[PDB]
Amino acid sequence: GRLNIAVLPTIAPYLLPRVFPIWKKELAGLEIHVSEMQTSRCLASLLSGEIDMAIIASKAETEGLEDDLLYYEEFLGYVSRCEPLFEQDVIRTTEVNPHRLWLLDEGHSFRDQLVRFCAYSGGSMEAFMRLVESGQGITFIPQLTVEQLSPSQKELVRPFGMPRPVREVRLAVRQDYSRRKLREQLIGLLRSAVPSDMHKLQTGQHL
Amino acid sequence: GRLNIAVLPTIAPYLLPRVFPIWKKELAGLEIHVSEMQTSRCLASLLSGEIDMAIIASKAETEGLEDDLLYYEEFLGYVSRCEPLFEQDVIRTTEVNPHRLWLLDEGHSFRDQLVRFCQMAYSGGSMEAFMRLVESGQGITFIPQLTVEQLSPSQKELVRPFGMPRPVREVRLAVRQDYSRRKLREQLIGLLRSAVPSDMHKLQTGQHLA
Repeated sequence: GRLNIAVLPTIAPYLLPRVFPIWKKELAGLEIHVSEMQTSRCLASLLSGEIDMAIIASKAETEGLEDDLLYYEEFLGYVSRCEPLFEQDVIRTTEVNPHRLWLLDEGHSFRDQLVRFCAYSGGSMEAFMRLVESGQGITFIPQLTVEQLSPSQKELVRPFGMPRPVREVRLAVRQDYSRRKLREQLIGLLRSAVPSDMHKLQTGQHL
Repeated sequence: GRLNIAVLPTIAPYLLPRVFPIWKKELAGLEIHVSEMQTSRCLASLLSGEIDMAIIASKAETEGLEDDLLYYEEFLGYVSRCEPLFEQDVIRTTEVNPHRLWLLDEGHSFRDQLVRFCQMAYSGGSMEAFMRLVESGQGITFIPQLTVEQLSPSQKELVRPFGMPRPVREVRLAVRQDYSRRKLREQLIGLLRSAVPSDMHKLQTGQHLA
């Protein structure tokens, strides 16, 4: 059997290094092909039958499509040494200068969700991060990247103040996805690839 | 009015941080808008007036455009501590295990040029994801030379160069031939050139243009 799984561009770099070795082991001999695509293409590709499963960061909200919770993940500030905020320890929404702020394009759920809760187009998170580490402005990253960060990269992280926003990362498939056993096991491996505390919302956190 | 400039995604994260503050000091009061795009799109955007300049990794070679050299840039290997090839000090493309190799999709000139010149699971992947995977001990990927000055000491341990001849690409600034602000254009060329080590300005012994 072959398995076609899409993943968001803002999830893949941080989740995939973790799940690859688990897949390798618990799903031995299953040939899996991974594809990065934004959310709407994911929904569209599930429906068309191009992909089997989708790791996205919201509820599908469309007939034919069902999604299960996998884990919650916070939004974290990434602040350059020459910003006034650098000297504070948590991000203050109100003090953030929007002319010095790197945001992804509309259509990335990561950006859509952050703008609700609270110069350079087409940007990647890689680009924004490199800019901040060299003194240029502020961007936002997902919690799961800090574990990949060097100790001096870690010095630039600033969490939000309570209430701290989280996005929910979910697995999506077609309602009548024929392979109900595979789908459940996966929900099992993916949830297993991240810390257990993330499996549950927490006081101070709110979607 | 303002400058609309496009930039390859295989260039922006490594070059934009160097040039940004030099653009501020020297071109004060000039409002710049940067957009990340792949090569074909840069070209069609110049022709159609959507952007004014594009920083690409080849000669435009299209009716109506022209371009100037900015610098040369090696392709580099990025090898995880678990791969067989990690023991070697130079990488050979012909020995790379294809099942443990991450590559950008066709249409990304960084992959298209490498594959052609060197005559050599995961689609739609980003350079960031490929590097994260390699750091975690999984596979091999290729990186542009200018990214090394952003790498920690531990990350640098994974870099492996090619053996002679080493392949480089040329980074160039393309515009419309009828382009208006011809002064702003030579200023920029200077600023961009000054944003990279002087060794990259000319083709060095042992480098061949891919």
